[PDB]
Amino acid sequence: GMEVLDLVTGPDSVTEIEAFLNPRMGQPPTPESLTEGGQYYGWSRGINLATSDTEDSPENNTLPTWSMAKLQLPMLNTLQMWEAVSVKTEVVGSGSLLDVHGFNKPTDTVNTKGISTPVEGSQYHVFAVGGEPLDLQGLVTDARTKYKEEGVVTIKTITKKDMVNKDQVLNPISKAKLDKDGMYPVEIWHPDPAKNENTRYFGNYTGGTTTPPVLQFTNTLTTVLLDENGVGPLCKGEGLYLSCVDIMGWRVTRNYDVHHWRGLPRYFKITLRKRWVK
Amino acid sequence: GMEVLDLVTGPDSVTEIEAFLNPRMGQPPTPESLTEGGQYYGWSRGINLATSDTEDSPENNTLPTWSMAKLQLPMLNDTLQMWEAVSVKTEVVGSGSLLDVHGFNKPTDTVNTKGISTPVEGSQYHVFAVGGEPLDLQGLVTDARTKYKEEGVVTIKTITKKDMVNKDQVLNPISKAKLDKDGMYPVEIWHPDPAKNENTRYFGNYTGGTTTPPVLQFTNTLTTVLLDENGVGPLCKGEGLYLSCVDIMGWRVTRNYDVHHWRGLPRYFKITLRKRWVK
Amino acid sequence: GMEVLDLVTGPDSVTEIEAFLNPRMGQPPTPESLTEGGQYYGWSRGINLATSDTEDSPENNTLPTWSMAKLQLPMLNTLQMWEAVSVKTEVVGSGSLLDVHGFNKPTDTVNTKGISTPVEGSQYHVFAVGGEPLDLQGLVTDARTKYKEEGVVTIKTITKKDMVNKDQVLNPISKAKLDKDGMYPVEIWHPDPAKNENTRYFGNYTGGTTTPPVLQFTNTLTTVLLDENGVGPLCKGEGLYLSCVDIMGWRVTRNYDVHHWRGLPRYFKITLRKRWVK
Amino acid sequence: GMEVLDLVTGPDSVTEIEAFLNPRMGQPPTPESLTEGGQYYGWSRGINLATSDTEDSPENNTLPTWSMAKLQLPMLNTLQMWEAVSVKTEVVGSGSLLDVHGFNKPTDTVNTKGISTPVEGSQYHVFAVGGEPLDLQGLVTDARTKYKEEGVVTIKTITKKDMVNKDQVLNPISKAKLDKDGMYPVEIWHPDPAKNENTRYFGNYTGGTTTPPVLQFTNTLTTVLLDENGVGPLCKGEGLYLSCVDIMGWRVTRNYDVHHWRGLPRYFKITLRKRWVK
Amino acid sequence: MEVLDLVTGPDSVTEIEAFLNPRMGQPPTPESLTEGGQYYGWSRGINLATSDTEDSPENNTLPTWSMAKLQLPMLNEDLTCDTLQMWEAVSVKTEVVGSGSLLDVHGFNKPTDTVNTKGISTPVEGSQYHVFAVGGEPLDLQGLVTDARTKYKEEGVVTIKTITKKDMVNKDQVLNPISKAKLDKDGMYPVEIWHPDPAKNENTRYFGNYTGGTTTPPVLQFTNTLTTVLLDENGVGPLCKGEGLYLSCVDIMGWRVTRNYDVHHWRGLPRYFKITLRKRWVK
Repeated sequence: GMEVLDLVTGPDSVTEIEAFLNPRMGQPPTPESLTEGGQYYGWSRGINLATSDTEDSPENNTLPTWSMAKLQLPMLNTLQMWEAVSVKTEVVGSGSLLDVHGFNKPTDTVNTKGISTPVEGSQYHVFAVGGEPLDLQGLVTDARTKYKEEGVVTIKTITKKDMVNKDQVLNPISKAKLDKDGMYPVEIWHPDPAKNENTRYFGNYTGGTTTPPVLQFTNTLTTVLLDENGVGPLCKGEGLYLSCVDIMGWRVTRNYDVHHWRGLPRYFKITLRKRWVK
Repeated sequence: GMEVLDLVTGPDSVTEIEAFLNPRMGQPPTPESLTEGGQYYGWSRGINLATSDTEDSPENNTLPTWSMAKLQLPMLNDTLQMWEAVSVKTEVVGSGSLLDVHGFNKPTDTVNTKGISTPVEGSQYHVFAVGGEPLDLQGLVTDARTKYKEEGVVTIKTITKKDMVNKDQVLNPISKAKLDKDGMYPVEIWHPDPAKNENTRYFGNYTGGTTTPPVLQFTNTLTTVLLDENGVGPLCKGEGLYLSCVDIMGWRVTRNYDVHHWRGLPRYFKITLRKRWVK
Repeated sequence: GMEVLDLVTGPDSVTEIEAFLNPRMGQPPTPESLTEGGQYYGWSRGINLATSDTEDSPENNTLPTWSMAKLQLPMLNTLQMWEAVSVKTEVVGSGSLLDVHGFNKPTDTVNTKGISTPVEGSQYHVFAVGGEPLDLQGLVTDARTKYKEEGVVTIKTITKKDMVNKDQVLNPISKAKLDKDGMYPVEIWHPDPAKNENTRYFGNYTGGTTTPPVLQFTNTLTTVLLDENGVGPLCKGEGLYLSCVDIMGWRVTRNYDVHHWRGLPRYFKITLRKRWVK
Repeated sequence: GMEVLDLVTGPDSVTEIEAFLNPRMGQPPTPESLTEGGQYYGWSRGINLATSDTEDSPENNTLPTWSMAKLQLPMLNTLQMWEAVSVKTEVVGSGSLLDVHGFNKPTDTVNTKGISTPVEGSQYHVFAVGGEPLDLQGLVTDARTKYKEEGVVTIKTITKKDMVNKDQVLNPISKAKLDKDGMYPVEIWHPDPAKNENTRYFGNYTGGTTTPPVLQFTNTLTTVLLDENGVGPLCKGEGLYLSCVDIMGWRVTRNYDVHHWRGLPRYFKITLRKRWVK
Repeated sequence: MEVLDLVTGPDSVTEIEAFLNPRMGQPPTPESLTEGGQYYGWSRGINLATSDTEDSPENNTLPTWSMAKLQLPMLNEDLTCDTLQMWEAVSVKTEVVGSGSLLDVHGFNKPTDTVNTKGISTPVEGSQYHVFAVGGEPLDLQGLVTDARTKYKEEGVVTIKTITKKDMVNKDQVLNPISKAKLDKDGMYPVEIWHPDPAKNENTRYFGNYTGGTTTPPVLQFTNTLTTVLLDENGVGPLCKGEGLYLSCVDIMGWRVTRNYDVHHWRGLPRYFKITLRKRWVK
């Protein structure tokens, strides 16, 4: 159904669905143990640095990846399709960053006093709602970065060849789809503006090392998903795709300034309506 | 109860109510004595730091908590009526007090112990809500290993009767509560729950950092509309109106080992309500 | 007249009045001599600090206070009242902060070179227009602060009793009216949102120690004073009240980092119309 | 032309005029030689500081002044007058601040390495369009400042008397008109909000010492000059007055941190229409 | 040229897309990641003046304008016809792609813990410059420099001297109307020299912003939901002369800083354009 017709009316013609996507900062959800690694859930493991200009081998659990979920919608089948009309979305838990009583690098390092330095630095917030996987365009800081072959999907996973210098700019060969949760690094894979005809995405980036994190939250804000012609994302095979990443910055430890990324979960409440298509 | 009909007209069909909620930064309102602890009212007590990666036990009087009040509305009740909250004028009062730079805080010139008394700076957090039932809360913490006190505060373990788990550092749907007591629910634990709160409107913002300048605006000319996309405001169950807030401006820092004290300010609410026919 | 009726028409039914309010930062307008203290006019005197946690005695001339003026309107008397419809207001003189050639603490303290550090830090801008004095609510940093009994109006002035711990939050007992220029400290007295039914006020605060000052100015911006029912402040006994404070930050001297508050004057042009009342 | 009537229609009833105003930061346009001082054109000369609290004698070529031009409109003469309807204005050249390869104070002063520090600090942008000279109100940081008598127009030029302490706040005696380019210091002379009935002005100030400069530029933005009654500035004797100042901050040299103000030129394109007047 | 009605019928509206890669200083070739290709997307190390009178920046340290000319379908069989058709640019969706890549703080840049050579690899920070333009002819440029004494290379960059055949004059540090050019070549016009000319560009829309400083956090937004309208105050978009559509941009994110003498390299990001065009009758 490529030709969009009238809205469907009658019993059950509109539905609301909700979901939360937890962040994928590097430590997986398991093991759950708060001694054996689970204490880092919601965070990355300690960022490991390159050893030379030609030896940059980041560990998978130090690389934040995209969150995604595919939600199955009520069975439907001139055919009908589910059309995503609007979304209320919220990043939850910023108040938790008011914990300045922990064991991070303290504000008075001479005397080991003050407060536990709160999360600060680079921030990245993107969400998307669509009727098929988010289309991704690869672009990296360094085409020489030696990403692991297993456990992450990177440009080489797709091309079966090493990255080239064009991958540090826009190389149309380096494309993928966001089809797995916690696998696609956000430092590699960006929303592709040349595709995503059936997805809406919204992103912002704020960089720096000690930048104050900023966040707003309210249950009163609706994001309209209709395009310029009044048509929202159309859900292929009754599948709805949610994608996001919400990085708040890093915490810094008392030992060699080890940094850990902090991510927060995102709530989605999507309103959908049935649409006649041909 | 559930089905929303026409607006009620006639004598006393609209009312305005006002309240102020004082901040709950850690030191309680009593003792009142300015030498026995009352001098910290409006502030937290000095923030105490973890002693290791596995030993983090913050004292309750160092943890800002939610402010809340339940206000009783005029009695009501062929068919039923409910009070509907239409709009609110809200204001955080007292930012001018932060222009006191003549006190005994850590001074700006630490070479000569001179300059000015460093004003309140750092992390800031402002949330308010108005609803017809308690604000629904979702728990989420920095560290599921934090040893919150088991007395005098409501934490995740209070609700679940079990220790926190690693999922409590992200979204764990088991870890939920209702904001039903003033000065009891820490803001570093309990967040507005976007999966509930159908009958409350909430508005929040967070700005982090350690030395960030505090910013605030105030005017008596701004109205916040509380009507939803269908033109319906919060409906007050059992004629109860719930106000919730927290307004953290940052910390002051003392001259002794950089002890930080949170500063909070009071929030004014003036709520306009109308009677609604319901079925 | 509590009941508001129709607008009055005919000759001289609309009037426009203008005024400027000079800042009240601590040094009075006199003595005028530029060697006897007049050189500090527009500024506070050097901020003096507490000597202990229990001994905080700020000098009056170090405390910025509210500016205010009561303007008399044309005689009038179903009666008529003057109704304030709108105001054009502007803070004048921000360009003067571009003087970085004076004798302030220099930007290179190592060598005593560079430029004279410009005014920076905490900023506070409030104005109000009303038909009666601005209603004030007291709230202080420290209820133990030992304000002078003479020369400033403080909480103790009103209550005849020492401040209490509730005065560090909202204590409804601690209220006053802005009825005198250069007397009510801005670190004590705030617009009262529980009153001021017949006044409109607009305030903003930006804190910190070295924060860059920011200001906009134009003669093209009108502030509407009408409430949600289309009614502006009604001038009791044909008196119009103007209130403000405009703090730009501090300058810092070359001697023990002594700080002086800087304030700027505010212009008001108020449009008023006659209103029938009963 | 006190009473404003209908718009004039017919051939040549609307006109557009354009101009650029170069900045007046302190070094005059001549000498042109890049070894005789011409290399400082667009900049001030090195800011010279006071030698004590009572000895502040800034050199004229260290003080940015207002730019202005009077443009002659087509001859006209119930009479007709030119009415300025709107202006498109832009500050040109912010990209030049991306030169970080010069000999300014370097970013690493420990090793004398890094990049040439770009222009930073206090910024001031004002423009005005009017039918007569911009009305100015004097206000200074320090009434004791010993401005040169020749080569700048200062408060003493107007009053024939030394500045008074009231000149540090609003002194209504201290007024002038912007009638000469490169002569009225911006640290003294501000748009007068109590006059300028026939001019629109728009100003902003951002202070500090190392503040990042910010600028936007586009050819798609129109500033409407009509007042609340739908009347723009009326050009007396067919003269159109343009006034501006656009300070981007300072560069800092490698010798004693000497600062030089940087200004940029401003483009104006003004649309005017003929108006019947009586 | 007099602008008449919109043309209707099959194929009267079209959308075209393009990406422009940044031109920060290292050219796209050599492609080898050991011979210079590893710097593509970046400048080479910024080299500094050696005195107040000796400022000779290398070409590969100077970011230049990106541009592309797109050729649209021919509309007019006979240009002597009284009424003709032109392509009119109505709107553009534009996006700067790849800000997420700046979240790589695991490389070999100057580290944040300089005592121990630990912490994180300092991310890109500092001065930022974002400009894009869409027009029916080349972007008109106005020259203006920091220093008229700067000794730009004569070969490899188009500078004021390239145009005038004479050394820069002191007026080139402000607005000198003699110092004008057109953006007619990609990767050649330095952005520290050449600015959109507000006195021309009647048939182009440009949008620019500058944020300065040395350690300023970079900020960027991106969405596929934002349309930039290109119609002027009369409802007319850029009209494509000889069916040529010109895209111009620069998108500087700041610098990375190396572990060797704090050497800085500019970082740029590519820009996507999707332009909606419609046929317009003209005479």
